[PDB]
Amino acid sequence: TTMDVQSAADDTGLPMLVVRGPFNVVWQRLPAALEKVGMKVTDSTRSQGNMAVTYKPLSDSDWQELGASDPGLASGDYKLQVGDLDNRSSLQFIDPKGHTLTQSQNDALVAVFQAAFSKLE
Repeated sequence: TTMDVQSAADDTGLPMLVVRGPFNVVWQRLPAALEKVGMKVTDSTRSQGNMAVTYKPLSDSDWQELGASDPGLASGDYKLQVGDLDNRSSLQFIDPKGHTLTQSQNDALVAVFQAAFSKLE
């Protein structure tokens, strides 16, 4: 019932996260959680499950205060796709070229989002 995060892959084998919580619950939590990890939501459109984010890594000190290590993402603009899995939601980052993250980048986002959703709660 806590907002657990797990690393997974999509139906095509590409990296994604799976969050415990229904789609609108997670949608409503996302901006606040994103803020904790250095991701600014510049726009979102729920009917598309899409968010536009601009990311600037935290400082080491700030990663420490969050409780997770730098996930090895480049600074810049990303699309975040959010999907409905009933009691869970999926999250998939896409860069502007339409490329997913590497699986290891995604894996490293587990701790980051676990920390962020914990920081909220």
